[PDB]
Amino acid sequence: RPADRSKTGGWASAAMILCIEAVERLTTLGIGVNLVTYLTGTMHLGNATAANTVTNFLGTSFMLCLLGGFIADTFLGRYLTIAIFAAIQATGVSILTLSTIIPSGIQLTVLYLALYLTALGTGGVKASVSGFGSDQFDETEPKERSKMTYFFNRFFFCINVGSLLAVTVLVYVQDDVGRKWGYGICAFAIVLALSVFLAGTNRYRFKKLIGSPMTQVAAVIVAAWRNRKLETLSTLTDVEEVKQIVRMLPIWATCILFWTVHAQLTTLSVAQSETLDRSIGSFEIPPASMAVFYVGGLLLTTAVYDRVAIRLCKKLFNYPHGLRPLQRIGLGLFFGSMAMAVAALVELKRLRTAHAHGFYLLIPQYLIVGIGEALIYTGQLDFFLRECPKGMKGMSTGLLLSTLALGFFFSSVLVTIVEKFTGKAHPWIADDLNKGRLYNFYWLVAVLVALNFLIFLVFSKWYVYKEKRL
Amino acid sequence: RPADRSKTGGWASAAMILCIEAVERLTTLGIGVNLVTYLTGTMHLGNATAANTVTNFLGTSFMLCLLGGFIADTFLGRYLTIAIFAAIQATGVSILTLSTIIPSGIQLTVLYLALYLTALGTGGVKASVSGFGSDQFDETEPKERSKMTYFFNRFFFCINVGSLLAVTVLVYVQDDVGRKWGYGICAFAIVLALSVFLAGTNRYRFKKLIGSPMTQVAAVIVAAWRNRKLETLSTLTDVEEVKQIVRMLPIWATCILFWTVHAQLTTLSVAQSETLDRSIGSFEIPPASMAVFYVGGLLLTTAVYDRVAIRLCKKLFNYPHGLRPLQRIGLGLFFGSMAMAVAALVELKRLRTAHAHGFYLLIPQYLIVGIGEALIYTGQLDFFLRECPKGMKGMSTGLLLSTLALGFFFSSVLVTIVEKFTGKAHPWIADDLNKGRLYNFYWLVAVLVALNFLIFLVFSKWYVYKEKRL
Repeated sequence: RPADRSKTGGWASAAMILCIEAVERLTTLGIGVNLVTYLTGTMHLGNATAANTVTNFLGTSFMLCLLGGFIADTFLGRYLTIAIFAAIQATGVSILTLSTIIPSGIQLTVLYLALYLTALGTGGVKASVSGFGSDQFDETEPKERSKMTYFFNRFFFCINVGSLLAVTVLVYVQDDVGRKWGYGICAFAIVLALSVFLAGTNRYRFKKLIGSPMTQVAAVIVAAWRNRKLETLSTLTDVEEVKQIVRMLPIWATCILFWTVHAQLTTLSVAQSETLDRSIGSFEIPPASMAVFYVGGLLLTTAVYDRVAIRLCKKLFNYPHGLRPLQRIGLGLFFGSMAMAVAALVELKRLRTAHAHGFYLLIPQYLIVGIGEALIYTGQLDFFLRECPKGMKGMSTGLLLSTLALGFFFSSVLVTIVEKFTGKAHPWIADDLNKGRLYNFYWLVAVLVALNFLIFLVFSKWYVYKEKRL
Repeated sequence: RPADRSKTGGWASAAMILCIEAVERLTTLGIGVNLVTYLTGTMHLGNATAANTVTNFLGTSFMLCLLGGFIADTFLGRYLTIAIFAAIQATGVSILTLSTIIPSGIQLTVLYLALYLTALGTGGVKASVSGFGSDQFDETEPKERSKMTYFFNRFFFCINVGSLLAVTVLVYVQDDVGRKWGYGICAFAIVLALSVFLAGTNRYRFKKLIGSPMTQVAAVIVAAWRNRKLETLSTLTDVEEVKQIVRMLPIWATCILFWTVHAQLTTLSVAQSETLDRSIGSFEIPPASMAVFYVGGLLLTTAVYDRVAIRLCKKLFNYPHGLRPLQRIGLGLFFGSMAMAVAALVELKRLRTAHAHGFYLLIPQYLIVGIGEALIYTGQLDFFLRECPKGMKGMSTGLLLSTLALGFFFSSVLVTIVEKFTGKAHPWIADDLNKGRLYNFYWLVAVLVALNFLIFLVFSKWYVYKEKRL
């Protein structure tokens, strides 16, 4: 409990903590990627009822992540938010596993809890583990930087294996073996990982910290309304700083429609998987398992771009990376409607065949999302790091999490928006995907994403003119 | 973090904390009381070899309890021990459940691990949860003592029902319904109880706690080997205070042999239970459910004594209670050998019936213990509260935990001797109780505990003259 010591505060901070972030990552795909598959046939819900029920949970997980970090900085440490919210998810996810053995009226009540209770733990844990595990940073770094910067890339490209496995074997363990084991190992994993984290409380050193903007932004919002009747250095610096965060808004709000096209891939693009040519020789591929094409698309787009950057930067002269501030976001938003347009065409080519009376077909759409996604996220991330004052740098990861969350809610609004305006004679998102006319749902989304990208393209122009004067 | 506040640190400290104590106990009985039952049939082991292992596990739960209490007091918080060691048994008691469902050589290493791992988590949590949950103490107790001493008496006779039920219904679910639910639910209880304990990390004030005697006892033991060549107030009082604790030893050691009769009751009498008249009409009674008669024995005796205390104290003039300082311990030891002899004479009355070719026969041996236990325990307890200074007061419970730990450990040693000193043509404890001549094993305990009683009486005659001479 006193102060720093080279022979105490160590690599356990690295090793024994991030295991929770790694388990939380195994969990969010392994569950979040599937779930609709479980709600469709195991719990028995309509195709337009499970996807809406899934987006809400995934979105909520990010909506929480915003508060998770804010709790961890502004109140009762970062070591507690890991301790409490790892435990909360173990309680949550262990109930989810008991929701696959005990026995809808008072079982959906039981499932909905464990689902949105896993998202509470998941949310608060993810927002603090990574930030706490990195507590391996000295003054000028006496040879720490070497092991630290390396360990994290020896962990980051390590959980990239465990992300592919989550979509591959964990799905297969749910779809073929049983949801008892599938969610069971996600639950045992977390108790085992939380127990070891708590045991290392010794080899870790906890540091004292405050969390803005939010606190500083709220104080300015108070000054606005309390001085409504009237219509020193803080006004000459701290208020002009807050106005700069309002400049991201159009770029921020336009990015929300990319996270809707990523949400269909998790839900609606799995109802198309299950209903088309499954078998490959003797054994088979699970429906959810098509996300390997999306996961691969990310991992390939990062690897290929990491080499194909200096080549782009040398041909067309730029400062650090291959023009990844604002052009990166746009490329991902162009690919965003492209996947939705490709999916619409892919639906017409085989549902029109079903009226006359499979695995290959969905691979492209899943990859077009994976390619555009690896750009937009690193475009979004490397935006307010380079385009926000250093007082609020890294304190605008919420500007990433608030893009996501709202993208899931924008999908769930859209799904319900076509549930009433097309129902019930011949709806798009039909209970029997073949009976209805689903492709028209992509004609609404692809179209929204295309026209959204057009306004984004006009926002960037009005930004390199209105924010290049500050 | 900062300082106490009446508007926060209250009943939440009493409720959310102590829920792990109820869970900790519930578990220890349901798991511990059975286990032999599992090992015998489920895991396929000899009756002399299963008992031996389980006494060491139990004995450990209490041996770890000695260490745990000290760990918490001498290093990094009590809260932290409750948090860490609740998570150790959460993991430890779930691998026991995965030991029931996944599948001897490898399956035993996994079991022993998971058992001895639970004993680790159980010892540390048991020793602290009570000590922390009771942090509702101010200077003159402004109406705290009223609600606090009411909550601790309300919570006491709540876990007495649970201890009843742990033997009654949790055993049914282990035997009849399959362990999986029995050992599984024991785990769900803790994961939940650990998250909820961490939910109230708000309404908790962590006091500036100090740990002893041990820290002082060790310094005196350290001073002996370095003052070998020599053959201000620390010698004039701390060493004088340390030598007074060695006076407990004769009696302290004598009690160990009661806890051996309580252990045989847990082990061998559960193998006798399963080989005798089960059928009680339509439904059947579980073998390990005989322990209800010992629980009743503890319960009924505590209820009966508290009412008939002033009556015995009036007829024979005494100060606070009806003569329970040392004389109480003699009563429990007399009852101690009374149960083994009754259990010996019971075997002759029906294992002789087996060779010539049942449920009520095992009811007295459990009652005689339970009665004798309620006297020897409070006797042992109210021993060093009055016969030790207020500096080491309550730091004499370690003498109680080392009576149990060594008492259950003594069974394994006892059996080990009698297994390797009688076999293998006609041994005492055998896989087939009808075959083996076990009746005399009970006479051996009955004799070693009868001797012990005579050894105790001699020691008590001196303890009222060699310690009263002060």
